[PDB]
Amino acid sequence: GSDLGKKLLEAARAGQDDEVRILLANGADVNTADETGFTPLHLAAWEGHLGIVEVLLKNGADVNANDERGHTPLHLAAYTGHLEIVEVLLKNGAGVNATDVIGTAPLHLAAMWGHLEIVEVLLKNGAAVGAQDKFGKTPKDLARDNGNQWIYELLEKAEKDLRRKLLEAARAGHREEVEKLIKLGADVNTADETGFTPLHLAAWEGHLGIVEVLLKNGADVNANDERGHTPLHLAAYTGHLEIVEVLLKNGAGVNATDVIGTAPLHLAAMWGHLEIVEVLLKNGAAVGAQDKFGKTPKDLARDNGNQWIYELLEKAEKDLRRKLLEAARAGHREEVEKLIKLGADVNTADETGFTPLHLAAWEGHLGIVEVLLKNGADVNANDERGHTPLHLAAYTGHLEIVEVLLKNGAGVNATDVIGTAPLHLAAMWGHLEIVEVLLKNGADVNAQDKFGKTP
Repeated sequence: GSDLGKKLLEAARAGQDDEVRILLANGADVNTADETGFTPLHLAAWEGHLGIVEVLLKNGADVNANDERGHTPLHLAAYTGHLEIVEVLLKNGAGVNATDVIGTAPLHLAAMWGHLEIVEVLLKNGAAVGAQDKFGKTPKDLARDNGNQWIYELLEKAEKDLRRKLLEAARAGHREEVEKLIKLGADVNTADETGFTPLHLAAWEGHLGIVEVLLKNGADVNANDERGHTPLHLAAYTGHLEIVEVLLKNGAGVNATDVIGTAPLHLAAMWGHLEIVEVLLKNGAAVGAQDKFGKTPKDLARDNGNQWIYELLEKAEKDLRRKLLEAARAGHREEVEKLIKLGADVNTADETGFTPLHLAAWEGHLGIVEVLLKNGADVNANDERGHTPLHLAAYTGHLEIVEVLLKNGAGVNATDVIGTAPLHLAAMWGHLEIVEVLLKNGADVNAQDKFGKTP
């Protein structure tokens, strides 16, 4: 009606206190808006009229009114530097961490215009120092660009304060304080003198909730201290099973080794945490890893009188050797490589004495053979029957599988239990393409077995 708002808006700019009182007394809406979004409170704070701001707030002026660009009155007071106005807006519930379209907060503007006292007030009321506009600049960064050095140290100190409160909030178990400190801008990946991060502390003290918040906020799941331990190391040492499962679920390295060479599976086996040994094993933990002292988790379980873990690891090893043997016959090269990494013993032997290299040579899986040699398979191995992989490759008739064996040092005149040699076997089956190969390495033609026969 009669655009009393506009007349209330223009009065707010000029500073006509009495006009504001009367206009409001005649029903003039307190929260009228410009075409750009400016309200009487915006303009009152923008121009710098403390009194009008106060009266507007009495009559119900929207303290957190956003315009077309998201600027709130606290921004405009922070921008122009009206300390007194700023305190009133905060006193009436202003949004200290309100962000505009650029992500700009009041603290950004205070830092960019050298308004030291405003910065203090914004901090006192819970300003987020970690705030970062769309251009990636924090208020601390803006304090540098504009040469306001005294604001810089203040923000830098506030940063460190948050960091300290976070390390002690994590250790103590204050899941609520952590949430706040993070919301204020606390760096989740900060570390102390030894290198412990909040995640190290939360995991060590057994605070699952805190661990969940940290990882939920970008905490480095594989951070490490000076000693090389990671959060998963500490969790296995102490025995917090659920924390172990949460760390593994969020990408924790299951085979990380500390400075001594110790892995999480070592610690769990050393301190009798069976249910954690199972989960580590279930999550790709390697059984063959040895610390610099030369010990494997199976040994540590034996030394510390944890037979149930010793039996579990002796089993996991036995199962690992067997899965390797079957993978060798089936020709599943992908599975074999996967099994070597977990710690599969390539020199394992079955009842007769066959090794993965025998099975690959017999079944004719050239691909499997090559992989086995790359990880230290006894090329000259010998089972109970007296045969070597060269015997089986000549028996069956896989030419290239023989050449690969001969390259890696295969005894050409190896004698079995009755004295047969690969040249004998390559003759009966008539693998003519193979016999020429055996002779290139000087295959004894005078070879006499227990029968006295000769190829």
